[PDB]
Parts: sequence; structure tokens; C-alpha cells
Amino acid sequence: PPPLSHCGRAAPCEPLRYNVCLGSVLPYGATSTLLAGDSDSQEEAHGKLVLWSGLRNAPRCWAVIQPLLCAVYMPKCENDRVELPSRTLCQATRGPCAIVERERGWPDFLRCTPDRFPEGCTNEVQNIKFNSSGQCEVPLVRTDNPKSWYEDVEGCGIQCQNPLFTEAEHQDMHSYIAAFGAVTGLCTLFTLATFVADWRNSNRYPAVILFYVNACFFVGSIGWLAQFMDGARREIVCRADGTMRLGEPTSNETLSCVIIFVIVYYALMAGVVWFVVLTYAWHTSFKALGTTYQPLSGKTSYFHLLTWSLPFVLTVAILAVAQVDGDSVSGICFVGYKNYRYRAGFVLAPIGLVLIVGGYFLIRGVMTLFSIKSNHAKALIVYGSTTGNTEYTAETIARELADAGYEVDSRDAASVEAGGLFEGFDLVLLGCSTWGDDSIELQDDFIPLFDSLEETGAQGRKVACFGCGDSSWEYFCGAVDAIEEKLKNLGAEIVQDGLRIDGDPRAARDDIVGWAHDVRGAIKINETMLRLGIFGFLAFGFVLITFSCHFYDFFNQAEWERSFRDYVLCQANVTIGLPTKQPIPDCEIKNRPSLLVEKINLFAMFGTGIAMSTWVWTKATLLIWRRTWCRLTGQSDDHHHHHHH
Amino acid sequence: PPPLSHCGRAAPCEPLRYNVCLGSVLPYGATSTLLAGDSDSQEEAHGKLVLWSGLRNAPRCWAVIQPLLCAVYMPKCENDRVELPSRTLCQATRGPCAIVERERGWPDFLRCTPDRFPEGCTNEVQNIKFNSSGQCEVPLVRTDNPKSWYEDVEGCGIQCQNPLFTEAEHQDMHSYIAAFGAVTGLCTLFTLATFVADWRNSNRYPAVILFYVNACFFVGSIGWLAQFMDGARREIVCRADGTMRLGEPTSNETLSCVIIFVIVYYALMAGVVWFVVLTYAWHTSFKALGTTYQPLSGKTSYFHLLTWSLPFVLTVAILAVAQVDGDSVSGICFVGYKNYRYRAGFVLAPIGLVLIVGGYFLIRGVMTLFSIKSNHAKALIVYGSTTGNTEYTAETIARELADAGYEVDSRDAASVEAGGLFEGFDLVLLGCSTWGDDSIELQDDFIPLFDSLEETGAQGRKVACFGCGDSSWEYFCGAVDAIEEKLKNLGAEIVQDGLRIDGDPRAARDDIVGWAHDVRGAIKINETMLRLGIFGFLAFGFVLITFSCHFYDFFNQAEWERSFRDYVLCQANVTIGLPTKQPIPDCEIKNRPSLLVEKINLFAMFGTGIAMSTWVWTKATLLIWRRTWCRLTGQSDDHHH
Ligand SMILES: CN(C(=O)c1ccc([N+](=O)[O-])cc1C(F)(F)F)C1CCN(c2nnc(-c3ccnn3C)c3ccccc23)CC1
Ligand SMILES: CN(C(=O)c1ccc([N+](=O)[O-])cc1C(F)(F)F)C1CCN(c2nnc(-c3ccnn3C)c3ccccc23)CC1
Ligand SMILES: Cc1cc2nc3c(=O)[nH]c(=O)nc-3n(C[C@H](O)[C@H](O)[C@H](O)COP(=O)(O)O)c2cc1C
Ligand SMILES: Cc1cc2nc3c(=O)[nH]c(=O)nc-3n(C[C@H](O)[C@H](O)[C@H](O)COP(=O)(O)O)c2cc1C
Repeated sequence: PPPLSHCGRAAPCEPLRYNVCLGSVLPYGATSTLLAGDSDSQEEAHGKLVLWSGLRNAPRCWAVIQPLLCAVYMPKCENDRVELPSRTLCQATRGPCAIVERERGWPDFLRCTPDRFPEGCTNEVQNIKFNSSGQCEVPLVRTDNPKSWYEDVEGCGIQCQNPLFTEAEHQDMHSYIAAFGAVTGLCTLFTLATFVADWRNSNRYPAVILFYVNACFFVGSIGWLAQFMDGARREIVCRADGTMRLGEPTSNETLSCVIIFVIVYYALMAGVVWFVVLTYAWHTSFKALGTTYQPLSGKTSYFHLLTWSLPFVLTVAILAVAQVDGDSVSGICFVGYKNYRYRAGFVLAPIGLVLIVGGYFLIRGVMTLFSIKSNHAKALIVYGSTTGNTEYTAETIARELADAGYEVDSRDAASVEAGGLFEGFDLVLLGCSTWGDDSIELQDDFIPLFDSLEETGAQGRKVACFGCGDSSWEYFCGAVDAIEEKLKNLGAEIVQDGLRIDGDPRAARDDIVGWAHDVRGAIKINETMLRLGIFGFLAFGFVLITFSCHFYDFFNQAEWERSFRDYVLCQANVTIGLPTKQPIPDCEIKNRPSLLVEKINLFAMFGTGIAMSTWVWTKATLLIWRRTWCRLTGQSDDHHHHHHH
Repeated sequence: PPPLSHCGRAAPCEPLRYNVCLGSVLPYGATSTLLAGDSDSQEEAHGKLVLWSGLRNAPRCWAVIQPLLCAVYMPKCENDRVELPSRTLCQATRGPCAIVERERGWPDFLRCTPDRFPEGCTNEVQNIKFNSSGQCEVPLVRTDNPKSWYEDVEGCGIQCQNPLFTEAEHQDMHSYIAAFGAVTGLCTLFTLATFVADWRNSNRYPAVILFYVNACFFVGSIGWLAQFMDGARREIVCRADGTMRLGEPTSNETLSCVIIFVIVYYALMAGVVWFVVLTYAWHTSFKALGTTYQPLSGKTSYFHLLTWSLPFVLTVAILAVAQVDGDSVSGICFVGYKNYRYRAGFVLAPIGLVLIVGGYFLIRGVMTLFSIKSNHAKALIVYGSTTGNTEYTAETIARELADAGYEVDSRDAASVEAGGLFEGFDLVLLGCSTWGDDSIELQDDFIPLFDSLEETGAQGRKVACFGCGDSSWEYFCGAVDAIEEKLKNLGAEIVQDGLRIDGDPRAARDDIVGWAHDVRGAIKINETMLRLGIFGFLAFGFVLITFSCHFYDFFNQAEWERSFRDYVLCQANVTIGLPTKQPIPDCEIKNRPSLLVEKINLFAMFGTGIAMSTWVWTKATLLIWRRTWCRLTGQSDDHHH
């Protein structure tokens, strides 16, 4: 067909000084510099192409901009007429070459004007094959998937390995996760094993909480350790093409990322909710005996309801807003690595709420603990002393109890009536020296009390004895033996082994102080519940450190994301306008996340699991597996244990 | 020949109003009352002869005084001359008629004066035969033998049958001696037979004392039972003539009395000396229990020296002073029946001496009973307690064992190492409470000990278990069951069934005290030493009763001997010359020996032998006569090989 008048412009033809345009040979021999507005000569047109060739980086732009640049700077001129490039050739660059309008801006002669670029014209460059493809820079990787391209740079995608941290820092962090993960995995596994080895007896509701607390940290450990199997880490953190996994759940990608996300986050949130249960349980167990509250042993349908539903609602909500992001250095998929606000919302806020609710019950339980001890602070000290040594011991014991918060009433046996003497005291300390040359004779003033000791109200009373004697005599502190014996026959609860002073009690003052310290120590305020309280405050400590680390990351990640963008886009090269002074990359990370804070975070996190596994580190546990061995050997034959077997 | 002038006196002859003198006819018809100084007429002379005829009793005197009294009161007067009695007729009465000079005294005309009774004259009464011999009253008997004559009554002797006791009382006493004698004879014979039946093992010197103690009461029984042989009693208690045997040995009399005396008295004194040996042996043996030291070892020789020589010296001394007296009611010859002082000297005094010496060693032995012993008992109490109930039980058991003399070491199972833990204890008491909801689980602190219980040294150890539990739980004190099952499988000796407390031990304190008491009991002690001590005090009791009875007889026989003399001399009558002055005979016993005291004496004597024969009344004796029948039949514990 003959050429159209509007698909050509009148221009004086000049012979081509260059027989090649951006690596491809030209079929014609005459050109024009009329289409190029910035160029007047072929030498200048060639010079501009060397500046435009800076777009090799971002290849899906480079592939479409090569034909357009050859159709404008080096076009076909034949019989004093230059061919115009079609509108379709110009419009094909607008999209993938957005970076041009974003950085420099399309010049007057390269904007798709119907005057400069007419509709339905033969391009001539359509016949010419441009085999040049381009390449992506070191922090980016070529990806075909459009859902993996990084911002403006179409054709390239952000690599899987986090570019803010070196390979040395990756190896260092993975070694740290392997160490804590394995210890936490093993310790919790031992605790879950001993509980199921005594499952029918260990289901008692005050301690069964520590079983589920360990169960969460056990499942959590599996999520963090999954990355160490051969090749798993890249199946969890890298996409099929090779770019890092962002905004999961995402289409046409394996579940490996969301599976590990659920295991880590759900076990994290189920664990912190079981913490609030532990703090609540210790708090309410006191008022079960003290005032009116009744045992909570049977709230299986209420604690399991809230501990397993709240993490479920949160995990489903994260998958819905699809903010599950993968990370090579942490080796797991978690909520809010790309966008810090989601990590703050679904992690920092729930951990903050469990600290104020859980912290409230620790305060309440302690206030209950201290009010009960003040209601059990009356103590009677009755002493029988001739030369004043037991009197001195009684008075020494009295100040130690008083310094500890008791209301001490010290009385001489010579001035007391036996009838209902011990009525109204939480503790009764009876002191008497030993006399009698051939035998055991009590100090004279204590005989009337000792003979009518049945009328004192010793039955069920918490008592302890003391007394002064001399090893130089036969039957050392025989009176202490006799009083302990009559009190024990009347039904009194002997708190500790009688304090028997040899010689002068002043030269044994700290022994008296030491005994009086231990005698209050033996005054139990639920031994079974006390341990539940240490573990409550212990867990709170580690949860508070975890919250602090997430707060640091929340308060600074806005700057690190900006620093991430500025570094990758600068490393992408693609500097079209002019060439830099040296080929040097001239690119830095102004600020990045702190790996220390993350190690402190994992220490507090995994550390809770290790600390809670020590709940079953008692003598009772040794007997649990003893039964398991003894009656695994006793069950090696037929049937099992019996009444006389 | 013509009659001599000095064999006759001038007197007026008067015809005889009485033709008979003391039962004999007179050849002459004229008499005189000149020779009789107390008589003036024939009626008065006849009257005096009736008073002199009171001497029919004491016939030795009556036979010789009849001719003299007829020659003085009714003499021959012929041609105004009365015949004088010869000196020989008068001198013949002086001796056998001593009673006359002892009671009234010979009158002036009956003393042998050469003036009143000249030498060599025809008596005339020499031709006259006096057939009258006289008599001996009921407690006396006529005896030819001079030695048997009793006191002043020559011609009579005290009968064999004791006149103070009736025939009914003799039969009653002989029946009592026959009963005890036979039982004591049989019982001791069985005991002597059993020691001989197994003489090698029973010849141990703490026990063989009881063999010789029985040997004495056996020989003694033979002496008391010998009287029951047909007519043996009268050969032992009566002399050949028929009078009771007094102050023997006596000439021309059988040994039957001294033979029975030796058998009874020697066996009595050998027995009471063997008692002092028994009291000494227990005293020294019980003292030497804390060591191997054997105290009696060389004393064996010295015991036989003392026990067999002292009775011999005494028996010989009694035969020397010859105070062996026979008695019909006791039926045996013994020392001091006639004279109480010899019975007191040779019986009461030695029995008194054996009581103070023998009593001393019984006291010394009870002093050893309450003295500190060299050997004490060691006991270990290991307890496993969570709420302190088994700890309380352990301490309650401890204080009870300690009150009994044990050295109790009470330890908590939580603070002990199982390795050689029971080493050095006589008794080990393990205590443990039961725990576990579905099964039997021991108190937590006892598990380490229970699992390494093989290393404690329980093999052959005497053990007993205890523990607290609650019936409200399925397996009541299952830990007590498990511990005594493992101890029994290791070879420990379970002393008693485990003390299993239901609920609070404080409300069952005396049950714990009671169990602890019974645990000590099942520990075997020296039953032979114990038993020797009981037989020592048993024998002392009976010896003390025997002494009491001999003391009664000693303190009163002086009166009974006086009563014996007064009654016998009364029954027989003498009356030398008295019109008796209207009297009442009233001849009776004022006081006699008590037969009750004698029965109490024999009961305590024979009773000692019966009590000491019980020494061989044990289960071992049944086995001794078991082996004896088999060994003599030839066969062993089945058939001989
Ligand atoms: C997110 N991020 C980035 O580098 C990052 C990635 C992509 C973009 N972007 O724009 O595409 C931006 C960024 C930036 F701006 F740098 F944040 C860091 C990754 C590493 N790191 C960790 N964070 N949490 C945990 C941890 C503790 C307890 N539980 N968990 C889950 C953790 C555990 C171990 C080791 C490290 C951890 C800190 C944040
Ligand atoms: C002696 N006498 C006379 O009657 C007696 C005889 C003669 C004259 N006299 O003057 O010629 C005086 C008296 C008189 F004065 F009455 F005593 C009694 C005889 C009987 N009797 C006994 N005596 N001992 C024992 C006995 C106990 C333990 N061992 N034995 C040896 C004994 C045992 C059984 C039964 C009786 C016994 C008491 C004394
Ligand atoms: C007569 C006498 C008997 C004594 N008996 C004993 C005794 O059996 N055991 C003992 O340990 N001390 C015994 N002692 C020592 C006293 O117990 C000792 O001096 C004590 O410190 C007195 O204390 P007091 O002032 O309370 O009476 C005895 C002292 C005396 C002088
Ligand atoms: C969990 C439990 C289990 C028990 N099991 C038993 C048992 O099997 N048999 C038994 O007789 N008592 C059983 N008891 C009761 C104790 O044996 C009882 O209270 C005892 O007095 C404890 O004594 P202690 O102070 O020596 O430990 C059990 C008590 C508890 C609380």
C-alpha cells in the first residue's frame, strides 16, 4: 500500500552516520533529527540514546521503550520525508515506563500527541528485532509474576533474603532461634509428658493451668524450629519465583507460610490468655478458705472457652486483612512485618491488655495474702524460768515475732491459770528449763500448768517448744521433751522441733532469732497455692519484657520501612538523566531494625515456656515416672496391680 | 531245932479273929499286936493291911511287901511268945518298895533295925504261899524288863500306844501320813526317773540341784511309809516286851527304830541343806548372766561335801546322846519326843539357820533383779510420716521400750542411708503410712529405703512393722503389708503382727503402748533362770511353815510332858498308908500336843517334795519319755538303723 500523508512529515534526508540503534541493525540508510526535539545532529541523537539506555534496569519498560526511542531519534527518511511513529507504539510505553514520568517526566516530543504520533501508521521498527532484555540489580531479582514486582520497577521483585541484614547476621540469628527453640521444645515436652503420666490426678484445676501453659509454648516451639528442616525456611519465607512473601494469604502460593503463621501466632495468643487464667486462679484460691468465693475446680467450660476462642478470632482477622508477612532472618511468617500498624494492633495491644488484666489479679491476690496473715498474727509465749535464761529466750523470740508482724503476749508460768489459757492465739510457744539432779524435773512454776495442760485448749493449736538446759547434765532439755510429748498427746500441732539452748542463751542469740524465723516459716499459707503465685509473677516479668520489645519496633519501624524503600529503589540503579561521577552504588541503610531487641524478645518469649516447665521440677515427679517404670515391668506380663500385688 | 531267945519277944497271946492275911491262910491260931506299933487291936491291924494293900500297883514291891506285912501285923504267938521277922525279909522290901520312903516314909516298926528284925530267924511266912501278884493300871503294862519300868512304879512300864491320843486319832493321823507319803513318794520317783532317763543333758549344775532335792524327799517318804507294812509300826515304835521305845539306842532291842530314824531325819536335814544350795545357785547364776563366766564351776565338789556331811554329823550326835524316841501316832522314831530340848536343838535350830542363810541369797537375788545389767537391748525405729501420725506412733513406741530398759534410736526415713542400716540392733521397728488414690503407695520418704531394703541387713534380723492409715481408703495400711512382705522375702524374723492404726493414733495411745509391750515379750529370755528363782521362793515358803510348827511344839511341850507324867502316875495308884480322906479320882489330861499343828507340819514338809517334783513338769519331759520308750524298744524317731 502507498504511504499516508499524515503518517509522514517533510524533512531533508541525511545519510546515517550510525548503522546500529540500541544494538539492532537498521534496514534504511537515511535519517532525520526533526522528530527528536532535544537533538539537532546525529552525534547528539546518539548521545541522548546513551542516557536513555540507563533504563536497562526495570526490563518490562526497557523492552517496550527501545522501539519507540529508535523510531524518534533514528527514524526512516526517504525522498525528503521522515516516517512518524504510530500512537500504539507510544501508548505501549506509558504504563510499564511510569518511572520516566515519576523521575524526569516525558518530554514534549515523546508524549502521545495525535500530531506527533498518528493513529494507524507503519512503525518500520515493528520489523526490527530488539533481542536486548535488560537486568535487575543485586537487592532485586527478575520475576515474571506481576504480583511480585516492587513499586515503579516493573519486571523486578524484592529478593527473599532480607537486604537490611548480612548473611553473617542471618546465620547468627538462626543459631539463636535453634538454641532457645530446642531447649523450650524439650523442656515443655517433658512437662506435658509427666502431666499425662499422672493425667487422672493432675487434672486438678489449680495446677492443670500449667499443663495448657506448657502446651502453647510447645506448639509455638515447633513453628520456630520448622525453618531448620532441609529447605523449609525458603518454602516458608520465599515465593515460588524467589521474592519474599508479602501480604499473605496470597493466590497461587503454597500454605507453608500461613501454616507456620497460625502455629506461631495462635500459640502466642493462647499462651498469654492462659497467663491471665493463672493470675485469676491464684487470686481466687485464697478467698476460698479466707472469706466466701468457693472452689473454681469445675470451670472447664469457661476458661477453655475464652483461652481458645480469643486467639482464634484474632488469627482469622489477620488472614482476612491478609497481613501475614514472611521474614528470612526470623525464619517465620508473622503479622505485620511489611506494615508495622498490624503488628502493633494484633500483638502489642493484646499483650498490653493481658498485662493490665493479669497484673490486676497479682495485686489483688497479694493484698488478700497480706490481709490473711494479719488475721493470723496473735502469739502467746508462756515460760518457766528460775535463773532467767528461758525468760531471756522467751523475750528474744518475742521481738523476732513482733518484727515480723505478730502481736506477742509473753507470760510467766507462775502467774497464769491453765483453764482456757491458749484460747485466742494462732501460735503458742511454751518454754521451760530442765531441773532435777537424778531425773527430769520441770521448772517449778511450769508444774501446775503442765499437770493441768488438758484444760488449756491445746487440741488442734499450733505450738512449738523451747528451753534452756546444760549438756553437762544427763537428759539435756528433758522439760522440752516432756512438754512436747504432753502437747502431742493432747492433739496439738507441733510446728517445729524444740529450740534446745546449751548454756547461756545470750551467746546463742542468733540461733534463737534463726529458730523464731523458721517457726513462722513453717506457718503455711497454702504451700500448694504459694508456688502458683511465684509462677504468676515469674510469667508476668517475661510477658512485660516481650511487650517492651514489641513497643520499640512499633515506635521505630515507620523509619525503618522508609529506610528500606530508599535503599532498594536507590540500589535499583535506573538513573536515566546522567551518569554518576564514579560507577559506585552510593547507597546506604540510614537506619534498620535492632537484632538485639529481637534476641531480648525471643529470650523473654521462649524463657516463659522454660520457666513454666519448672512447675513439675519437684520430688513428686520422680515418683510419677517411678510408678510408670515399676508398673510397666508389672504390666510386662498379663493384667496389672492388685490389692496384695 | 529249939527257937532262939533273940528271934522271939514276950507278949500275951490272943486268938486270931481273922484266919486269912492278904488272901493267904495262916497255919497258927494265936497272934500279937506288939510288933505293929500303929495298931493296938486285931481290928485295927486288919484295917492298916487294907491301907497297905493299896500297893498292889507296882507289883515288884507288892510281891516282897506281902510276907513282911503279914509277919508284923498278924504274926505267930505261941506259949506267950511272938516270933520276930528276919532281917533278910525286911531288907528285901527296901529296894523295890522305894515309893514307900519317897511318899510316906517307913514307920519306926518297919525299918530294918537288928532289935526289931534280927539276923537268922525262921519267918514262918516263908512256908506260906502268897499267890497274889498285883497289877498295872490301863496306861501302864506289866513288863518283866527293868529298862522298860516307869519311874517309881517298878514292875510296870508305859504302854506303846500314846495314851494322850485315842485309837480314832491314831487311825486319822496314819491315814493322813499314808495319803501325803504316797503322793510325795510317787511324784519324787517320777522326777528322779526323768533326770536319770536323760542324765547327760540334765546333769547341768543350775538344774541338777532339783534332782538331789527330790532324792532327799523320796528317801524321806520311805521312812514315813515303812510303818504301813504289815505289823511294821509296832516293830518300829514298840519294844520287845510291849512298852514304847524311849532314849534309843538301847541294848537287846532290834534296829527297826534307829533305821527308820536315820532315813527320816537324815533325808530331812540333807533336804534343807540342798535348799540353801538352790538359793545360792540362783543368786550367783542370775548375777553372772551378763557374761560367759560360769560361777558354780568348781563349787560342785563343795556342795556335796556340805549337804551330805552336816546331816551325817547331826544324825551321829543324836545316836550318841541316844535321844531317838518312838511314837505310835506319828508312826516313826525321831529325835526328842521324850525330851523337847533335843528336838529343838537338832531340828528347830538347823531349820532356823537354813532360813536365815537361804533367805539371805533370795534377797541378794531380788537385789540383782532391780540392779543395772551389763547387757542392754538396742532397738531402731525408722518411720515414714507426712502429717506426723506415724512419727507420733514411733515416738510413743520409743518411750515405752525406753521405760522397759531399751536403747531406742528413732530416725526419720527421709534422713537415712539403707546400707547396713539395721546393723547393730536386736530389734528393728519399721513404720510407714499409706498414700495413693488408686493404689498402694508408701509414704514418699520411705520409697528410697524400701527400694534398697536388700542392703539394710534384714536377713535374720528381728523386726515388726507399724503404721497409720484410714479405713475410709480402699487398702487399709497397705504400706505395713508391703514392708512386712519385703522384709519377709529378705529373710527377716517378723516378731508380731504389724500395729495398724485407724485414724488418729492419739485416741489409741494405750493400744500402741500395749503392742510395744507385747513386742518385747516375744523376745525369748532365760526361762530356766526365772523358774529356778520361783522354786527357791516356793521351797522357802514351805520351810518357813515347818519351822513355825516345830517352834509351837518347842514353846509348849514342857507343859505337855508335865501333863503326861501327872496323868500316867495318877491312873495307877499307890497309897502307902492313907485313908484317902474321902477323895474324887478326877484323873484326866490337862493339856496335850496339837495334832492340827502336826498335820500343818507334814503338809509343809511333804508339800515341798511335791512342789519341787514339778520342776520336771514341762513339754521337754514328754519328749524325754518319748525317746526313752523308742531307745529301749530299739527303734529311733521311726525305726532303728
Ligand atoms: C520487619 N523486619 C524487616 O526487616 C522488614 C522487612 C520488609 C519490609 N518491607 O517494607 O517490605 C520492611 C522491614 C522493616 F522496615 F525493616 F521493618 C524486621 C524482621 C526481623 N525482625 C524480627 N521481628 N520480629 C520477630 C519476633 C519477635 C517475637 N515474635 N516475633 C515474630 C523477630 C524474631 C527473631 C528475629 C527477628 C525478628 C525485626 C523486624
Ligand atoms: C512327843 N509327843 C507326845 O505325845 C509325848 C510322848 C511322851 C512323852 N513323855 O513324857 O514321855 C510326852 C509327850 C508330850 F509331852 F505330850 F509331847 C507327841 C507325838 C506326836 N506329835 C508329833 N510330833 N512330831 C511330828 C513331826 C512333824 C514333822 N516331823 N515330825 C517328826 C509328828 C508328825 C505326825 C504326827 C504327830 C507328830 C506331837 C508330839
Ligand atoms: C539442780 C539442777 C538440775 C538441772 N537439771 C538439768 C537437766 O536434767 N537437764 C539439763 O539440760 N539441764 C539441767 N540443769 C541446767 C539448767 O537447765 C540450766 O541452768 C538452765 O539454763 C536454767 O534456765 P532457767 O533460767 O530458765 O531456769 C540443771 C541445773 C541444776 C542446778
Ligand atoms: C491422697 C491420700 C491417699 C491415702 N491413701 C491411703 C491408703 O491407701 N490407705 C490408708 O489406709 N490410708 C490412706 N490415706 C490416709 C493416711 O494413711 C492417713 O491420713 C495417715 O494418718 C497419714 O499418716 P502420716 O502422718 O504418717 O503420713 C491417704 C490419704 C491421702 C490424703
